[PDB]
Amino acid sequence: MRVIFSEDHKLRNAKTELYGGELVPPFEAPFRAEWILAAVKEAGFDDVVAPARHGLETVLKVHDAGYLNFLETAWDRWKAAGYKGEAIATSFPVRRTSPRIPTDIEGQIGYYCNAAETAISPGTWEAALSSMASAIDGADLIAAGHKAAFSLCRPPGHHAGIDMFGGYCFINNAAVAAQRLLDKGAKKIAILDVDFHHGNGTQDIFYERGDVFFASLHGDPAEAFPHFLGYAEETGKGAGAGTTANYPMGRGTPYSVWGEALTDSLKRIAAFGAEAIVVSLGVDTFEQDPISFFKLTSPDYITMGRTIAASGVPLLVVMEGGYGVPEIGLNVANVLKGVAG
Amino acid sequence: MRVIFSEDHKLRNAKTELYGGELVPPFEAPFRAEWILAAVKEAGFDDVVAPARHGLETVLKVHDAGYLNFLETAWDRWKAAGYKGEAIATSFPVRRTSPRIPTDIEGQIGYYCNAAETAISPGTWEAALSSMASAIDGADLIAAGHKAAFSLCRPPGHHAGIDMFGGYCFINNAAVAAQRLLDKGAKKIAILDVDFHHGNGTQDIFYERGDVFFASLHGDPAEAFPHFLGYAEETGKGAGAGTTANYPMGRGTPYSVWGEALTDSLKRIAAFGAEAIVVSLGVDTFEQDPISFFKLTSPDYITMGRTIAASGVPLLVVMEGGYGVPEIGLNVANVLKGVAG
Ligand SMILES: NCCCNCCCCCC(O)(O)C(F)(F)F
Ligand SMILES: NCCCNCCCCCC(O)(O)C(F)(F)F
Ligand SMILES: [K+]
Ligand SMILES: [K+]
Ligand code: NA
Ligand code: NA
Ligand SMILES: [Zn+2]
Ligand SMILES: [Zn+2]
Repeated sequence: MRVIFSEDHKLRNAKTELYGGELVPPFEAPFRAEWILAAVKEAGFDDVVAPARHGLETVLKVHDAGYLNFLETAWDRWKAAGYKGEAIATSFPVRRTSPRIPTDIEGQIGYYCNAAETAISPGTWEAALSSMASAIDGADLIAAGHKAAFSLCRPPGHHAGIDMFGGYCFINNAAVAAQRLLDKGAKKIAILDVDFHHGNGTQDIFYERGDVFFASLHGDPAEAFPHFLGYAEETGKGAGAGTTANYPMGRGTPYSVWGEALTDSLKRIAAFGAEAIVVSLGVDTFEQDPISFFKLTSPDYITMGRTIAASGVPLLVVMEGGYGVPEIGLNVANVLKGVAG
Repeated sequence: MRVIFSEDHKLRNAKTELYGGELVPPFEAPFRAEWILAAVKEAGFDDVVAPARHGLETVLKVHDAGYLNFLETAWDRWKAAGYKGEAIATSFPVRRTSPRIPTDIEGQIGYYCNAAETAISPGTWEAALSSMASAIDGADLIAAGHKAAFSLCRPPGHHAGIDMFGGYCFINNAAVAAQRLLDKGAKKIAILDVDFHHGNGTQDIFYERGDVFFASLHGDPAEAFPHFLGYAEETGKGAGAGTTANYPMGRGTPYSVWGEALTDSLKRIAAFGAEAIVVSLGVDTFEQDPISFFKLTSPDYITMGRTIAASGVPLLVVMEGGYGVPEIGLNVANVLKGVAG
């Protein structure tokens, strides 16, 4: 398959992340892309191509325009306000707040944020657009008839909702890819989110839409980030009724249990009639992952890729999370081996 | 008038505040209380007494029990979870989230928080209870017939809502005082919030209650913290219809304009028939305040106190904000001079 990857991911090189009450170097840092790219090449996936640039036509169909305008100028406005650190939200529109949008940068950064650990830094918008472009070009390969492709997205995307950034995400790459496939002629698309964390952003985008089915396997939100979405009872509303399937799982979950949820999610997707599946691939389900509590082993990733590809419909694999250890590369490459085998 | 003050405020001595993307020493620091106490004594208000301790009977009528239980153990749980900094929320229940309460400390601190600049530190709960006690004893003096009293509360209270902390606030001292006056026999009480910031916490507590009228003068939430409440259109709901009056004002507002809103707020309170007024007094309206944009001068505080006391109804003055310079003490003492003169 083709691997789509932009060196412009490096424009997102934030100095800080709010973690454990401290400002520390971020878990989601450029070395992740370096390690993943090297490992996929080592596994024989060396058809690596930069994405063509894209404008906003596709992304405007999944994200709010005000939100995207906010991301475009957030850094400039923060710096102009005289703040000395990176741009980090403080006040949030929580229970029983006004729905009004503030006008100043501090109010707006909170309005448009779901998670304060994520700082906006110079280059973030440009990096996010390059990552979106990798997802779009991946989608275009699937629309053109390829049965597999890998979009090596960074920054990741699945915590970005209709109008909010957080969890290291700004533009929901998988959502944009799904939209691109619909725009190219698909009538029904699924997104299968196997990252350890719930894709709350993706769920938000498609919750009331019947053209996209969203399935997520993830740490129970009662005790895992993102904390406020991802319960099994959330199945969709309005036109999207019955098109969200959440599989929350608990501490220590191994493949023998996680794979049963995978099987079920694929049954759901097949019954929905997806013409293609966008896989939001995080490898933070790994037993060594520093911020996560599942216990998948490196061989399990091959099984996972094979099982998802046995759906018999085309796959776009879109990179999400997976942290800390160089094995993040091996684990992603193993999913691709399972898909390609 | 009696000044009620607890030395246990010092148990809240947090090391960090998230401001401008940095962790800096908090603005809401123990020295504020020292500066204020010294200035009130200097102005002749030297009848200073410690509050009697109180349990939870009054506060349970204005704050949610789960919220108070959370505050009682938050620090211990944060430390037990292995985090190295103070306890600072990251993920928040913002637009289109599940209403469910997480079980873990990271989920719960976000569930129960409206603003991430405020860290929970060891001693915070104990300090908050002492500050609440000062408000309760102040209220009891008014209930017993005194026409004025000053509760030198620290930490402050007016950003704490039914089930949320933030803005340096944990227990809404003014709300507890109002409830105490109702419990002692009043049928109608007003809270007049003259701190620069909107009392979003106080508004939340009484929004659907007809027994308390809430008026606030504050920086416009379109461009001032707390950003997500405080618009003039918010007038109450259900049983509380017509009992919230917000007076948002803009950059550079001087007393000649601010005092017009004060006059109107007092006219509203009089028409409501308040039997006493709890004044949420912050002096961050001062022209030198480091985080605020109003332009009151020190003499204006005497005018303010005189005008509020000309209501002819008993006042409990409850300390809120005011930062940076020892003149916060002069400014508070000047309000008391206007009340007592
Ligand atoms: N104590 C737990 C702290 C959790 N902090 C935020 C973790 C964000 C994870 C992001 C991701 O892996 O889901 C993505 F795919 F988006 F990259
Ligand atoms: N760039 C603006 C940063 C604002 N940060 C939070 C300010 C909280 C003010 C607290 C207060 O003064 O309203 C209280 F009365 F509660 F103490
Ligand atoms: K997931
Ligand atoms: K106010
Ligand atoms: Na849907
Ligand atoms: Na009310
Ligand atoms: Zn993840
Ligand atoms: Zn204030």
